[PDB]
Amino acid sequence: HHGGEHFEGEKVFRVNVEDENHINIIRELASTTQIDFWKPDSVTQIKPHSTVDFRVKAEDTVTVENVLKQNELQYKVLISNLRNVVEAQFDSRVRATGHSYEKYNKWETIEAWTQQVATENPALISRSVIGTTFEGRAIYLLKVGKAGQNKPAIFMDCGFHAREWISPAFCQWFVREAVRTYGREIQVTELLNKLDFYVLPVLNIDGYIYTWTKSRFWRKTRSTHTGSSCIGTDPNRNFDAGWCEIGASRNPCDETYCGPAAESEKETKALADFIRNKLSSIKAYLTIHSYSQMMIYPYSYAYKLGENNAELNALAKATVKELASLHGTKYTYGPGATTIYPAAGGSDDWAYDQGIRYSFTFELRDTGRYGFLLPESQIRATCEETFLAIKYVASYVLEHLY
Ligand SMILES: [Zn+2]
Repeated sequence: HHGGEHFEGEKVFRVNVEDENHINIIRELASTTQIDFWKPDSVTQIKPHSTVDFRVKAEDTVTVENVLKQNELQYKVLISNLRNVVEAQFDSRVRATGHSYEKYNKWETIEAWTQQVATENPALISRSVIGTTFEGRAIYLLKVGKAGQNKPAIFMDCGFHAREWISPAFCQWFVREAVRTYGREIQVTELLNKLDFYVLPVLNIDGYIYTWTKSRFWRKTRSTHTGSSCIGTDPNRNFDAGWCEIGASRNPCDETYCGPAAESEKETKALADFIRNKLSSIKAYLTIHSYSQMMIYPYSYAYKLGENNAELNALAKATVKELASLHGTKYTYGPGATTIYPAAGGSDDWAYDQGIRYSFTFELRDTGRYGFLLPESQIRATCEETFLAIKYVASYVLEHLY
């Protein structure tokens, strides 16, 4: 069930690379066999002394593993039969149908939920449409907060990469906790009285739907071309921040295709347009991804740091400590170029270059045991600890307005 049958026999490997020859063996592998990179996003993003997580087709696992053995590369099999892990994602004990904050929800469900949560809490939540996807779906934005004059705002989005299902789940949990605890908990009451939070539960709606209907591991948008038969752009390489200069692909068929132009995707244009329009009120930009348990700040497109990088490092350090306090979960943090790898076109860098001084990417659980297939039974714990981190950051921003 749940499309797991399609992944029978597939495996996810973790390979250690220590030098360029190790990396060139994976590159050669990728060039002759169909490899779905999980972490990093692409062969061009692999560094010396790092690990690489990737999914292999059933008919190719022997080949891959024999290359790994022959070249005597250190590796492990993270997942030996992907079918079982795909099916085991759906392990909620929630007894009920329809939306749940402790299940992964289909888009029609999330869409109906955005309307229902706004109707039921009209003093704290309003919904708007900030644009339309390539396929024609309305892109909803929730504004969370008690009405006030000239309020500062925090912008938080989820669902850039279609297969990263824990990210939209987190955006929903945030709204859950806002509604559940406003007026009962003074910190949340003050945060929502003093700030607006714009929460975008799924940006890449077309891709998200696709992961439920046809291709669980799809990540890009679903835009087509009149010429190429390839589909989709990587939304987090599509922003106007050193656009496509490094760590992205110009080939429409690659998973890290930067698009035919900056802001070519209707979805990223809608986001960028909104932030341009609300620039004088937005004081922080937070973008939610998975997996690997990191908190990243600019810059990713370049080996340079912002004026306030020491501030960002201290705030990240304190935030990940707050996060760990609940369930012990360990995050790493730092500037993207050196913590992860240089890559252009990211919304976090773009936002920061627009003058939004607090800009962070969060990569949620886990660290590869399940990867994108993080079970429903971990949604609550993941979201609880993440919520502590977002509250910490928001409270900081309130003390450091500008
Ligand atoms: Zn992502």
